[PDB]
Amino acid sequence: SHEFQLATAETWPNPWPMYRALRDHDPVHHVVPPQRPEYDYYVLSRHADVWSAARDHQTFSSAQGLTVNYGELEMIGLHDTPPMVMQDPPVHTEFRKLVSRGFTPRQVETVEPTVRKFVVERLEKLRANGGGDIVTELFKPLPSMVVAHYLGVPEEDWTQFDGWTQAIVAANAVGALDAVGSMMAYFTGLIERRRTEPADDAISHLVAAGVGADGDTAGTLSILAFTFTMVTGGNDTVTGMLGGSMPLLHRRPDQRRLLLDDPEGIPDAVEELLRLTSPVQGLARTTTRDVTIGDTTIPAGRRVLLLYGSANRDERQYGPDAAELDVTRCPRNILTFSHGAHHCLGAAAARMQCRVALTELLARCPDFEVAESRIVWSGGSYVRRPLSVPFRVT
Ligand code: HEM
Ligand SMILES: Cc1cccc(-n2cnc3cc(N)ccc32)c1
Ligand SMILES: Cc1cccc(-n2cnc3cc(N)ccc32)c1
Repeated sequence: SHEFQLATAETWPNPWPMYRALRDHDPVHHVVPPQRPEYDYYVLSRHADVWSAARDHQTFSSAQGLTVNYGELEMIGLHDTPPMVMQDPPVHTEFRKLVSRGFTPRQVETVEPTVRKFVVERLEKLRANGGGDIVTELFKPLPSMVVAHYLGVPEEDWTQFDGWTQAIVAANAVGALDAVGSMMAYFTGLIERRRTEPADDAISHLVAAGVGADGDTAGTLSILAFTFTMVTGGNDTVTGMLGGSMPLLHRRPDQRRLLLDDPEGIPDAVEELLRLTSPVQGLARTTTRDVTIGDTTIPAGRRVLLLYGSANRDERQYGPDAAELDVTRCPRNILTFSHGAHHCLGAAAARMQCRVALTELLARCPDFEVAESRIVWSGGSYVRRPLSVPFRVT
């Protein structure tokens, strides 16, 4: 089908033609749900439009939620203490500044050897077995460790934390109350510990900066909400980037050759992979005012879906071969991590995981096969990530 529809597991394999029909025939597309016309919204599919809308937080607000579903915020119950991804400046600004102190090059550097060790352990197990599900065996568990590092969770608690994490990620995709409470109990304790035993992580930095201090319960709640932002945004996305890259590389032995002969091209290749997999394929904003883009006016008070996945595939920005893998492209201004105030804090961490995974895959498992038609995609309309990638190595 080329007709716009929110994605499902069944339609994640090939959304590209429908994006292309939008970009070409209706770049400011009005969706009026036949069974709910009251809940009409707009969809932006071109790079220029998505890039500007993402930046323009004044016109395009995150404060009412990030889906196309009106009433999202009250329905999930996030009004009183909304996460940072659903705050606009100026409210968003100070917290972002404080938590950013936990997202510097040092933090990505300190976890990289741990990432590499794990990737190696799992890839070697897979090789010995002649393959297995690279998602289950590696692409799922890996990002949970990195989120744990950024939250300053002691390594000894990573297994318990990964349990809560997998429950939450599953419940959140398309429901995890024990996990939510375990996590909220664990972090209440960790926060208290960081008051006297601070490290260089985001939670420590927030505590050291006084968030939650002196009976400031709102401050403490905001740290808890942040842990949820980290778990719900830092796992499934990475798994989509890693798993989604597998078919792309498999079908292009010429592109793998480029990197096998020149492993220094791997960082640029990671950017091209982030462009094409765009794990966050779309997120919404709410207009705060009428805005006209070309011949269409979007009324104030409507949701607008920013199709990052389409923007990243826009021939107007990347040329008529936008749909193809070119590891030497060095694509600029990709939308994979958004743009503006909310630009992904975990961008460097995600890039590092991709670089390490790709590097080791090519060194350890270069003769590998993936059956694309056997990949199973997660449900949910915003993030594209596989639940299973059947993987064989010779
Ligand atoms: C390839 C994987 C990832 C992708 C595609 C991704 C994408 C994004 C996007 C699109 C946003 C902004 C959402 C919006 O437009 O409203 C965002 C925000 C955020 N991401 Fe990621 N992300 C990834 C990995 C991670 C990781 C690993 C972490 C943690 C280590 C992380 C932490 C965050 C945080 C804390 C925010 C909120 C920033 C703010 O609202 O100011 N992300 N991410
Ligand atoms: C205190 C608290 C409790 C429960 C959930 C959250 N929470 C914060 N950001 C969230 C994002 C998603 N997608 C889901 C739940 C979230 C926060
Ligand atoms: C808390 C919340 C609520 C709703 C959507 C998202 N969301 C969508 N793409 C995301 C990517 C990251 N890294 C983090 C959150 C994301 C997050």
